[PDB]
Amino acid sequence: FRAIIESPEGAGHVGYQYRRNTGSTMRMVSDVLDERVSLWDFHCDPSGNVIQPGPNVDSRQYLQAAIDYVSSNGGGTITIPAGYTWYLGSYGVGGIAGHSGIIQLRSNVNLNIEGRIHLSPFFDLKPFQVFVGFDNGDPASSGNLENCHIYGHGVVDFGGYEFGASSQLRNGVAFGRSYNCSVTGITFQNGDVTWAITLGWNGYGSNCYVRKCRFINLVNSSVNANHSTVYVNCPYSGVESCYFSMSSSFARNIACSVALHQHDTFYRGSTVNGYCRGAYVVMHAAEAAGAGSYAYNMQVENNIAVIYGQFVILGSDVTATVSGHLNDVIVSGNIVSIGERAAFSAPFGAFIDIGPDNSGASNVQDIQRVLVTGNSFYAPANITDSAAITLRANLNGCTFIANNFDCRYMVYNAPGTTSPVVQNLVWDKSNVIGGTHANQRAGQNLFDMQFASVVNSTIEVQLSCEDLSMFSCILFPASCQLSYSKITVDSAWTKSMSNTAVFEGNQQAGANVYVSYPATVNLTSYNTQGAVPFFSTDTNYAWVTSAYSLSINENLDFSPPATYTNKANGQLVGVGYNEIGGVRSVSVRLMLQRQV
Amino acid sequence: FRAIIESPEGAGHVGYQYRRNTGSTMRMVSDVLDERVSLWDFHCDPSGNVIQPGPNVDSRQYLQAAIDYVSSNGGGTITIPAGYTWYLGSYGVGGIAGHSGIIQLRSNVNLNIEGRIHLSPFFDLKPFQVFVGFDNGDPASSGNLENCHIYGHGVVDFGGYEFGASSQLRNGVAFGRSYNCSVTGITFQNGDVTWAITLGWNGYGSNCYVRKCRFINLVNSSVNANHSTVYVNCPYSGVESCYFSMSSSFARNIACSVALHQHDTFYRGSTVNGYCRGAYVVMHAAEAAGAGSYAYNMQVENNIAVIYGQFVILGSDVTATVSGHLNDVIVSGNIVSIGERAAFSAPFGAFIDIGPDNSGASNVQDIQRVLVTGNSFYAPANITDSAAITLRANLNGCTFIANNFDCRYMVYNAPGTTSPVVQNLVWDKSNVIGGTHANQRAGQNLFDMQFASVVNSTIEVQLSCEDLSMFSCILFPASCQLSYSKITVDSAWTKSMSNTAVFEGNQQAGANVYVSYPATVNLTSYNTQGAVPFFSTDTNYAWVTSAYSLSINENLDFSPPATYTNKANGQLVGVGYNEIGGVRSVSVRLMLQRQV
Amino acid sequence: FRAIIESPEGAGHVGYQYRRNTGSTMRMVSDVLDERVSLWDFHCDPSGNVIQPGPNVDSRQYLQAAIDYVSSNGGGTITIPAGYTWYLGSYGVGGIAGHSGIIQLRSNVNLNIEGRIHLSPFFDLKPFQVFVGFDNGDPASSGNLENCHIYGHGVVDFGGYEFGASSQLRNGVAFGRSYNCSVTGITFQNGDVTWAITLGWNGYGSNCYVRKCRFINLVNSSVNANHSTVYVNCPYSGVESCYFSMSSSFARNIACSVALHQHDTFYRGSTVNGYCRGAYVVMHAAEAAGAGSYAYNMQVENNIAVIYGQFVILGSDVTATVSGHLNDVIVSGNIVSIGERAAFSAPFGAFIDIGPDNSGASNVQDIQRVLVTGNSFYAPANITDSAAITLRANLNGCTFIANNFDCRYMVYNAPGTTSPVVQNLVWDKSNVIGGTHANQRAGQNLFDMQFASVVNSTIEVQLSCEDLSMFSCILFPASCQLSYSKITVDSAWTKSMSNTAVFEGNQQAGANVYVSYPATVNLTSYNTQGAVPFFSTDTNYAWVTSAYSLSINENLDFSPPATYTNKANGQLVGVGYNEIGGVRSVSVRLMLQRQV
Ligand SMILES: CC(=O)N[C@@H]1[C@@H](O[C@H]2O[C@H](CO)[C@H](O[C@H]3O[C@H](CO[C@@H]4O[C@@H](C)[C@H](O)[C@@H](O)[C@H]4O)[C@@H](O)[C@H](O)[C@H]3O)[C@H](O[C@@H]3O[C@H](CO)[C@@H](O)[C@H](O)[C@H]3NC(C)=O)[C@H]2O)[C@H](O)[C@@H](CO[C@H]2O[C@H](CO)[C@@H](O)[C@H](O)[C@H]2O)O[C@@H]1O
Ligand SMILES: CC(=O)N[C@@H]1[C@@H](O[C@H]2O[C@H](CO)[C@H](O[C@H]3O[C@H](CO[C@@H]4O[C@@H](C)[C@H](O)[C@@H](O)[C@H]4O)[C@@H](O)[C@H](O)[C@H]3O)[C@H](O[C@@H]3O[C@H](CO)[C@@H](O)[C@H](O)[C@H]3NC(C)=O)[C@H]2O)[C@H](O)[C@@H](CO[C@H]2O[C@H](CO)[C@@H](O)[C@H](O)[C@H]2O)O[C@@H]1O
Ligand SMILES: CC(=O)N[C@@H]1[C@@H](O[C@H]2O[C@H](CO)[C@H](O[C@H]3O[C@H](CO[C@@H]4O[C@@H](C)[C@H](O)[C@@H](O)[C@H]4O)[C@@H](O)[C@H](O)[C@H]3O)[C@H](O[C@@H]3O[C@H](CO)[C@@H](O)[C@H](O)[C@H]3NC(C)=O)[C@H]2O)[C@H](O)[C@@H](CO[C@H]2O[C@H](CO)[C@@H](O)[C@H](O)[C@H]2O)O[C@@H]1O
Ligand code: NA
Ligand code: NA
Ligand code: NA
Ligand code: NA
Ligand code: NA
Ligand code: NA
Ligand code: NA
Ligand code: NA
Ligand code: NA
Repeated sequence: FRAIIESPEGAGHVGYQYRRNTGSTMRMVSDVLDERVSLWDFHCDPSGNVIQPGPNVDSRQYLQAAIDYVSSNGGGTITIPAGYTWYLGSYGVGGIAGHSGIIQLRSNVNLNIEGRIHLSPFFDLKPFQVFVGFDNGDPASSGNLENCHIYGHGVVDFGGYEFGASSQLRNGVAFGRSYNCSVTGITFQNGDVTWAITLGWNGYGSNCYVRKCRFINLVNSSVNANHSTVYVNCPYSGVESCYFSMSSSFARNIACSVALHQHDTFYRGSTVNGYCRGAYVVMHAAEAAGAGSYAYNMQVENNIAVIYGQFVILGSDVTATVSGHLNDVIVSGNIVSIGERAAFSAPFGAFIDIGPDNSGASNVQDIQRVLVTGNSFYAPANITDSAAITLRANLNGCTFIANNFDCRYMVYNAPGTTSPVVQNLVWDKSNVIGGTHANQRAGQNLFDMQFASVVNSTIEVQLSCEDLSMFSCILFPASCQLSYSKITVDSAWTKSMSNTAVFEGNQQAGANVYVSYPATVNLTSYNTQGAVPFFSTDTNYAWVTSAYSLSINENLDFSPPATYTNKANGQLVGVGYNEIGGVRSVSVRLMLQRQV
Repeated sequence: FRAIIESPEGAGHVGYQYRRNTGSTMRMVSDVLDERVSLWDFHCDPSGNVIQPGPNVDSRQYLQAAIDYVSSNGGGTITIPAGYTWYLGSYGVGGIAGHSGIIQLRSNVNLNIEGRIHLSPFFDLKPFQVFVGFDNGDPASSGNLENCHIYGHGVVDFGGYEFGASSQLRNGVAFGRSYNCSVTGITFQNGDVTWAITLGWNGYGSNCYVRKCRFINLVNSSVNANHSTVYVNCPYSGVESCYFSMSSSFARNIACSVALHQHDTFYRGSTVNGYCRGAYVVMHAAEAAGAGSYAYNMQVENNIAVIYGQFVILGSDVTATVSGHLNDVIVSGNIVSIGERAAFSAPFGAFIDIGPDNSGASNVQDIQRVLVTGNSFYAPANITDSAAITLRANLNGCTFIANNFDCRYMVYNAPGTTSPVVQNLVWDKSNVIGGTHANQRAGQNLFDMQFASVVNSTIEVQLSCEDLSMFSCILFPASCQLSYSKITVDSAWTKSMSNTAVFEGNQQAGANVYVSYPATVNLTSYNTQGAVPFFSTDTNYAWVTSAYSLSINENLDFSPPATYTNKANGQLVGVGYNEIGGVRSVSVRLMLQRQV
Repeated sequence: FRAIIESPEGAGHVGYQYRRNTGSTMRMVSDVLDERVSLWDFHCDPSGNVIQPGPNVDSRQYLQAAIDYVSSNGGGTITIPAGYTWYLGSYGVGGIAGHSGIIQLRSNVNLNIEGRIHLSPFFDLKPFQVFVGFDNGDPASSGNLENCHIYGHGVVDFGGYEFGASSQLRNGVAFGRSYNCSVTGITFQNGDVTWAITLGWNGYGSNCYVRKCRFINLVNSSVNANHSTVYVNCPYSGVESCYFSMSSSFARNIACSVALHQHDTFYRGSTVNGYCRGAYVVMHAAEAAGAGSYAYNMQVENNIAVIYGQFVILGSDVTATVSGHLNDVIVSGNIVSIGERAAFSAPFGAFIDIGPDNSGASNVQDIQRVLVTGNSFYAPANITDSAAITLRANLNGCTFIANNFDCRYMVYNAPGTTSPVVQNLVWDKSNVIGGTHANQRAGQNLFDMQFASVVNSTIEVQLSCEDLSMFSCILFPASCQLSYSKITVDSAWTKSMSNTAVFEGNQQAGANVYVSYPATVNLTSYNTQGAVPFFSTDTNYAWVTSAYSLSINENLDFSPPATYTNKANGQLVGVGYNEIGGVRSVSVRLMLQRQV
């Protein structure tokens, strides 16, 4: 009996009944201890003696044994104990080897990480993916991972090691073909990695989430090719209430916080500092196998960001046999700013970017039905390369309502570069244009419409302070066709502007172009006393349907017309009044109108 | 001693002190084991031998015994262990029998559901409510449930069974008269039920929440009368970050995700697919006992939905002695679409519905102070039955600002049906009207104002692309009174429209009606050389306060007036200019204005 | 052996191996029990006998011993057991004595509070801070607190005791110089305290959060000087999904729910009832040591509130050597109302308040780049003291877009009081002005511009119903300079108003002032048959650039001009038409325009 009690079966001979309740099960101590499980239950030598974790101990085989066994019982939760640092020091074997995997995750087996998990220097200058849910080196032949949750107050520490080569990949958690999986509460820190977490595989997966996690200093070298902290590659999945911070210069050029790459995905309530980019919202044709060729129901809401490049990047692209499409997107409630930096020292600053594909093509995209509403954007006055939207690829629709944009440009694309075909671009009058860049805009157009064509578009410009440095409020080059569109410039703060709207190809004359903007016009009257016509000197107003005075009349003896219409020769004409006769000659500020 | 150790009191004789700390309590093993409790502690036969759960074992009495005992100690948390499926196979007894209850919940007794709970076929074709917090068959005589939380990674599975009769009710969790209760993390799946979760009873309760839950395939038959996944029937309560999915055809006609039925309630950050409806926002007079007759502070925000009927349904109604009122509502940040379906194949598609009461009455409602802002809505081009608002019952106010609506109608009600009395309907110019249904609108009015009367309303129509198929942008039948209102149609994309605004009863002439819209007008001048009047042929403009040209003047020898006013006979008149004399006759596009 | 087994080392001699797995560690029962720890492990007398908690037992020394020991092992989580009330009855010692501290928190030592913690009457009429993370009486010489989380379903109860003197301070949790600390799930209730929770110290700290907590009845006496439930005094920190309720009259005058006092902080998704105020958003120069002199990236979103004073209060101030600045703020998606109360019975009601510093100074502030969008506000019709913004101190910018404000005033400041210098105030036309206070506004200006000066501002007034009781829609006193601004009053619902816009100093004549508003004007014509001038009687229109008719013409024999311009003497002039000659005399409603 003494022998049995001191044996490993001893707890199995000591009886227990809950709180001495005579209606409760007559159990043994071992039964109650078996209700939980920790790493300590597997972290032992071949004789069963516990092994203490530390920098000179590789915990990997023990944690895999724990996961393997619990999986064999239908699942449960393994605790990684608090107050210890558990090091990993070798690669895993089998199906995760193809993924440079360390630990293989299994279905229904959760990890409650309370302590620290820390990579040993075996991993310096090597690729690695710490937790992998694929069960095959080829993801197309992998089984699924289901019902796998990682959570707790603990930490995954990537050891600070730099990438050995740019072509290497590194990851924290790759759930794989993942269904009902999640990461909650965990701090990922101190590395040079490609991603911290990836959800799904090429549309396969569902109901995967990252919640209340922290991501700190996960890019550190010039070798790192590219970084996105969370890649969402399955539908009905998202990121909420997370914290992302980088301190490295390289992060300001390469790093993005989130990628939303399948339908019904979201990014909410998070804070970002030190990153190049906020979120990619993309349908890659090459990723369309699991959930279709459309990314729709995409939501970026209520985030706080300090970035160096672009906040939201929209895109879609094609392969030889698949075409990707992006539609039904909402971007709302975000507060974003470009951090302090020299002009042109990072990727062009933007709130929205319509980005060309990975080969630079601008003619592959199918992006439409996007709503950008209720956001703030700010860039410091020196940052020339800052825009509400950089529209660099073909666009089939994007709607802006009730935003506050305070940056160098409202709409921009570089001349000479891409020539996007633009449809259904809507810039409502409720967008407020800030004044930070007033006086900085010599030679520049606030809306610089450097496109192949614009159709079914609305641009309602409203200033809220003067900026007499800008060349124009909106400019269309002669190469940009314009049709079935509405372009207006409100008069407030424009009285002293040389140019307000500029149509280099006289595109405002098109049959279905609706415009209005201020202009200075010289007029001369006939000499008749009484009601008397006034006519413009210049003859470039054949497109004008009506015009009206924006100027006071300093004269007593006459008044020019309050309103005007045109004539076939392109003059403006209206009826004023000569109290006394005489030829009159005046220069008036007019609101020019066409079909509005 | 050997006997005592092997007895159920054995753990009570084995000493323990935490980590060998000499300052810690000298306890016994049983004391430490007593700090937790699981189903295994009650899942035993009359001799105390543990019983293994399975399809042929009814776990119900054991789980009730666990809850009853823990309740007797002031509460705690019972674990339902992972790696096992616990079946329920009989009805509960006592106060929950009136509710077809299975398990009775008790105050301060939480359930950590890590495994699976699964209904046995005893329940096929029968009513049931799995967890019930009432303690009496009559809810009015029930005590309260307080401080009861259900949480974990586990599952409640309803066994797939169909309803036996439409009059039956089925539920997952009915908290009852519930205060500080919640469901977090749980998957509810595989059933034909009326609700998954209900919070509160007729306004009694507070601080009840459903967070991070999943609801999958909970309608499956033509017998199911009606389904709402979560019914919120107490104040200061809500639903956040949940996932709702249905696959059944019947769900597209009957199922709603949430009901917000008391004040200070919310529905946020959730994803919905396959449902008829998103949320009811309602004050039923019949439910007003616990928290008053007003539903106020109602919040529907930041959700993602694919539905087949209506996204938000507003209503209030009366009983013989109580009148319900709905006010102070916000609907914001939602991205919603009607899924692919034939026209008229499901309940009329809508973003907002003002719905008649359960007996079809449209004259009982008191709905006001509602803000609908910053939302997107889309319906495919074939879905005739799609509207930004179906306004089908009396409305005392609703405000639309900065939404993007892309569907067949903006405002609709069916003619010949209800004749709502409308007050304080505000449709701000910042609402963007999409183009998906361009060319589909033969015979139809984009704003079809099929009401008894409209007062204190604003409709500012702005198109963003052409749709020459529509009969009009806005139409008032002669039966609809219109007063103290503002109705405008912006000219952009309207030059080729036959009709823009239509007032079948000439209602735009009312003393306090403020309007503007485009119209084509034929004019003829006098023959005088010089300043010369032009007059409309037609005499239906006695209501016009001013008009101005929307057309160019192709003539050299004359120009028509830029602006016009009227005369008592209903002609328009203005002063143009004949360079050379002659009677002139022109057809001009004008902006007609009344008091604006 | 019997002796060893019954000794406190007995569990250390009973062997265990997990689930009889021969690959698992050969452990002892004590090893597995040592994986968790509770208060019971320290709640014992000097002989090691457990002590039962209760009203006559002071648990403080035992809980401190638990925290101290766990800290010595690198941390972990202590459970405060369910089903017991643990009383605290004495002050702590050492570094927390300076803070009237009870329990000292330590790094990596979490508290899972499942039971109740309750203050004994030793604390009646005394100061106290229940949990303190400082380790020194002087916060400047304190070390940090890191990785400390308090969570669970339990309760902190402040015993109901009133403050003994107004100068006393009371707190629930002061994390101190706190990094990665949080409170989740806890109910704080039944007290008279200054704060429930404070995060950070004068900018020192990071990543501190309060989530899913309840705060109930935490002010109860006239002695309580001031209350803010959560004070956020470190960056990258915030409050989400919490519930705040007060019932005391004194709370309606003194209590605020949240203070956001450092950069990158947030307040989201919460419900508030019974409070004076919703949130302070402030940069105090005196708090700028840890994170700089700027509060930026401040977010108040998606909250529900019933308050008695002001929802959001903006401010910044200076010390002898530091100047505080507030910028980049977003207030969005909130639904707020002033509760039922007499006019002037609580602090002036407001959605936004621009508040003077604690000494009443209005000339110290630097507040700019604020966006207020997509909110609802309501105040009952009797509450004279209700405003969308009380602008009481110097303002460098604030933007309003697409809100719904339903209260007495839109913009207000009291005359004779402060004279703020105002820049970059933007009130977009998409703001909807409700009608609740129609007929209540005798003697009052809806926008009462009681400022020293206004520059670079926009006010676009749009009514949605009539209120002929108001003196004016917008009024500038002669003492208020106005320049480089845009002020418009839409005509809808204004035909019967005596005054629309009022410029007591004729400020609308300034060179860069852009205005438009309705006015009644008397005109007289010359007697000439045919085209004939009409001139205003009055000569106060030298500022007018154009005007147009808002009235119909009831005459057959003539028509007045549709449009007008001015003359140097300040008359208006335009060209009408006399079919028959005669001097005409008419009174017309005109839209007066200046540079628009
Ligand atoms: C870091 C990042 O995510 N960057 C975005 C771009 O992603 C693209 O480049 C990445 C570079 O790291 C990835 O490619 C790399 O990894 C591939 C996947 O690894 C293989 O498969 C894994 C399952 C195994 O575990 C690995 O062992 C390995 O076998 C690899 O095939 C590539 O060769 C390599 O360079 C990224 O790849 C995706 O990764 C996710 C996450 O792991 C995975 O779920 C997907 O299966 C995988 N996709 C593909 C197609 O392989 C790859 O997509 C991203 O393209 C870009 C988007 O913006 C651009 O394109 C837009 C749309 O046209 C346009 O609007 C915009 O302007 C463009 O800039 O954004 C980041 O740069
Ligand atoms: C499924 C659903 O919720 N549908 C909404 C309508 O709800 C109404 O019908 C339901 C049909 O299932 C419920 O009625 C049924 O259940 C009743 C309650 O069961 C009793 O009481 C429970 C406490 C016991 O546990 C049970 O054992 C039983 O005794 C029953 O009395 C009815 O006879 C039965 O048909 C639903 O009832 C409510 O249920 C909640 C949740 O359990 C409960 O808290 C309430 O006490 C109970 N209320 C009442 C009054 O009994 C009942 O409300 C809903 O009416 C509709 C709203 O839209 C319509 O009305 C709007 C306002 O006028 C109008 O704008 C809109 O256009 C209309 O369509 O929405 C769903 O259909
Ligand atoms: C209750 C509250 O928070 N009210 C807001 C005002 O806060 C200011 O008054 C408070 C009154 O309770 C605090 O001052 C009191 O407490 C001080 C701190 O206690 C000391 O330090 C602690 C660390 C120790 O633990 C204590 O033992 C003690 O030694 C004390 O020095 C003061 O003497 C005392 O009256 C509040 O103080 C802050 O408290 C936080 C939280 O604990 C702490 O982190 C900070 O270090 C501490 N700050 C300072 C400067 O001491 C003090 O700030 C608040 O000022 C007001 C803001 O609105 C006004 O000002 C705006 C900007 O100009 C203006 O826009 C607006 O119109 C104004 O009304 O809001 C609440 O009233
Ligand atoms: Na690979
Ligand atoms: Na859109
Ligand atoms: Na072109
Ligand atoms: Na019943
Ligand atoms: Na409203
Ligand atoms: Na009628
Ligand atoms: Na102190
Ligand atoms: Na702003
Ligand atoms: Na002044």
